[PDB]
Amino acid sequence: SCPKNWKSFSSNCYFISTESASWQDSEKDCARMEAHLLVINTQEEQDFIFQNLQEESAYFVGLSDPEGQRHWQWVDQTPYNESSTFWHPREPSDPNERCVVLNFRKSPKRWGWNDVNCLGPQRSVCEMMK
Ligand SMILES: CC(=O)N[C@H]1[C@H](O[C@H]2[C@@H](O)[C@H](O)[C@@H](CO)O[C@@H]2O)O[C@H](CO)[C@@H](O)[C@@H]1O
Ligand SMILES: [Ca+2]
Ligand SMILES: [Ca+2]
Repeated sequence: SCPKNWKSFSSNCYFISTESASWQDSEKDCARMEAHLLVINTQEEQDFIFQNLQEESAYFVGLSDPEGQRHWQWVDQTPYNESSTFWHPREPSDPNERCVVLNFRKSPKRWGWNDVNCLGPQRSVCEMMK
């Protein structure tokens, strides 16, 4: 049973942020609640998260590229398989955008990933293992 104000899925719990913070301060805050930033593992997990996000907002996810070499890593250290990614067309787009967000686009309407800046505050998704 997930806590108050935490969406439930499979055997895990998810918190969709309303406040904004940098990628590191987002992972810092997920850790304070004994969780990590979201780590998309299956197609079903991703679609469940999209159903609870605001199309007008971007959401930080535990996927980053620290050195800027497009070496993507998950916070929970699990392997990255590009074929199971939800990158928008044109994305990733810039070596200096080192952190992945879930964002919605209007033409055409599509949920997907986008590498954006890490310091610029955004919303985030914490994933807690129950
Ligand atoms: C349209 C879009 O995704 N805007 C987001 C914006 O994006 C940058 C850049 O990261 C994208 O690769 C390109 C794609 O055209 O658009 C912009 O130049 O980043 C913002 C945060 O940095 C998001 O809030 C916007 O949603
Ligand atoms: Ca997960
Ligand atoms: Ca981008």
